[PDB]
Amino acid sequence: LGSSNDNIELVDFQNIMFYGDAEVGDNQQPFTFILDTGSANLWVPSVKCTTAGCLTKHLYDSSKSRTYEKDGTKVEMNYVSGTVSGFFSKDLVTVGNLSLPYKFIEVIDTNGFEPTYTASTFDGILGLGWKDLSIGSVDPIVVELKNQNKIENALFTFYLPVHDKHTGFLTIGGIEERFYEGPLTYEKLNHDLYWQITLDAHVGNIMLEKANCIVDSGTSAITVPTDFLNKMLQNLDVIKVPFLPFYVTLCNNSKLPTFEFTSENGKYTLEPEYYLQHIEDVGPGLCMLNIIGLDFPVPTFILGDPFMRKYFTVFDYDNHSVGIALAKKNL
Ligand SMILES: COc1cc(C(=O)N[C@@H](Cc2ccccc2)[C@@H](O)CN(CCC2CCC3OCOC3C2)C(=O)CCN2C(=O)c3ccccc3C2=O)cc(OC)c1OCc1ccccc1
Repeated sequence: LGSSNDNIELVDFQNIMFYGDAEVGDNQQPFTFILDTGSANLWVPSVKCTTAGCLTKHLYDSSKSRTYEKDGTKVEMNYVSGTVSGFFSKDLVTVGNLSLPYKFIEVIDTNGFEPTYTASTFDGILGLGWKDLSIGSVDPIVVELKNQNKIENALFTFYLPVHDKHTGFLTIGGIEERFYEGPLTYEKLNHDLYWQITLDAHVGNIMLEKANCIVDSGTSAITVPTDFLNKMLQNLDVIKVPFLPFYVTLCNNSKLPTFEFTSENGKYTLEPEYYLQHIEDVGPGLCMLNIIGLDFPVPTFILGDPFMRKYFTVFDYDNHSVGIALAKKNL
């Protein structure tokens, strides 16, 4: 009686991250998660974790869960911003109202994930990538839930919150018309690794054909190939190596370009107001260009939160693709 779909409310954290709650264990031990479409593993800190970081987080106690199932296989999870190690374990996992015996990593050592960990307010990370991207070859939860016949579509959507405007939602199971407007385009993945797609980029005169776009919820910014970044930054009001770093500019700079991503079936644009972090409290119309330079073997743009904040996105395991639509401003 309600939404046939599973909705998890999302809270924004300083416009750099947003969290969601899920539970682990027969007894429903609560946890704050960072929903990362950039990784494919789920881990929670253990009560056995004795590092400083862990003293402020919520901890999983297997001895309290009847459904706990020991595994003990040692594993080391590494991201771009750090590593965490622990051993595998299996226990009930409750995401929203869908529970399932899932296999996660129990973390006991987070000293290689600082100051990120301690500086952030989450307990663990819930990967949403593909199995080829995970450790121990674990099927994605959203996929599992499908095989276990708890949902009909191996898909989830993101309606990112907007710092100071509204909260967001992760929907597991189906697409809801209330989050977007305008057509809902679908782009195919070029690899069943990350939610990566191919698009043409256009800025000033700058153009990059068949660029690889990775859509990541765990990236506070938009990444761009370095060369692409500086050609872009020529003349525009912006220094190098600030006081709270990177690129800064008067939020009112009329020279700021609008990104253009076009495909065979869609055209998506990101205006300055979407990639500009504010810091006017440091200067009347002062802003933090939210664009990082990053080079991959082949031209790759990481469409992070700045993009997912403007555009509603659907991730489809069944039809291997990422759907994009104009996210509603307030529902
Ligand atoms: C929210 O903040 C950010 C968090 C993360 C940030 O750390 N984000 C990761 C999630 C996260 C969020 C908060 C705290 C910690 C970690 C994650 O989404 C990034 N990511 C996916 C896309 C990426 C991103 C960058 C890459 O370089 C090479 O391959 C990349 C894939 C990975 O870490 C992949 C890990 N990973 C691999 O690398 C890899 C290679 C081969 C097989 C399997 C894997 C695998 O599972 C990243 C940011 O962009 C760079 C942020 O903005 C800035 C930032 C960066 C460092 C410190 C602080 C702030």
